[PDB]
Amino acid sequence: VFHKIRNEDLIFNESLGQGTFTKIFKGVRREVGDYGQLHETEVLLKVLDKAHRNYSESFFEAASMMSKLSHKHLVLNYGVCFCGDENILVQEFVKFGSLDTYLKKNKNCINILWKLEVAKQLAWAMHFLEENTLIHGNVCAKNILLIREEDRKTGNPPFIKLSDPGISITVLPKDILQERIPWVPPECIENPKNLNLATDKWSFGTTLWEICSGGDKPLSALDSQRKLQFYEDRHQLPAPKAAELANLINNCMDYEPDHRPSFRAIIRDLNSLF
Ligand SMILES: Cc1ccsc1CN(C)Cc1nc(N)nc(Nc2ccccc2)n1
Repeated sequence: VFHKIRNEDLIFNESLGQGTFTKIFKGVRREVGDYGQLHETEVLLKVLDKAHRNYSESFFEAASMMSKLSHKHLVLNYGVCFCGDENILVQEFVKFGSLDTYLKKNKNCINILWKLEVAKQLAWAMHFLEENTLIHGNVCAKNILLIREEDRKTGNPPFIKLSDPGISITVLPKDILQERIPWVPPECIENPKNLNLATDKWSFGTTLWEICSGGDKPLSALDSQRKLQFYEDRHQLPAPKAAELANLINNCMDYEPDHRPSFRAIIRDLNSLF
């Protein structure tokens, strides 16, 4: 169970945008830290309306279950504020933010070896989740959080974490799932009860496309109905700008869920692109 954080100890300072039935802020948590030291810690706050009770329960159960698994590539959630009519996730503030925005701000002036390192780190996160049989369900480049930029002098790569899962596609409205094509795989559009570990392999492919397309969104020109039809017609994504990951994307975006390769196999493939 998440640590409870008092509303009194949270300051809200900036409105940052919106997720799926969430409102996002930057703020400050006043906390007693290690050694009893008082810290004012920058935090990312995700606010759910308690009136959307089913969405809130799904969101916080998903965040809590994944935060039980401490991992270098999984975002740190500090706890939850049951803040009256709203429930608030208090998450670490990642310095460089979402990867899709980062790639746009840097005009896709990143090389293929940087892309490979990010892809490997995500695959290692996904392998850990697979070993724990924990479905994420919302893998995408906006949910790749850049902790550190590369440092050419030390040779250190960029370093990422995967964000929390959000509301489950098993409870979201069908129209939201359709807007999330081609991250949500064809079997889950057909029936959201088809959610499975295989879901994340498909979404990982779509996320590799994003990484290799400088933060562009695939199928952005298609409305919900044309995206539903895109799956009816069994189409695949176009090859990305950086074509080096084209094969891996196609192998992951397999319309047969049982044919999508394991994360361990994906890691081996990424390693061999060298
Ligand atoms: C921020 C946001 C907007 C819509 S969704 C969402 C949350 N998340 C997907 C992105 C995120 N998560 C975490 N934990 N930290 C950050 N840092 C950050 C934020 C803004 C600028 C620079 C850095 N960004």
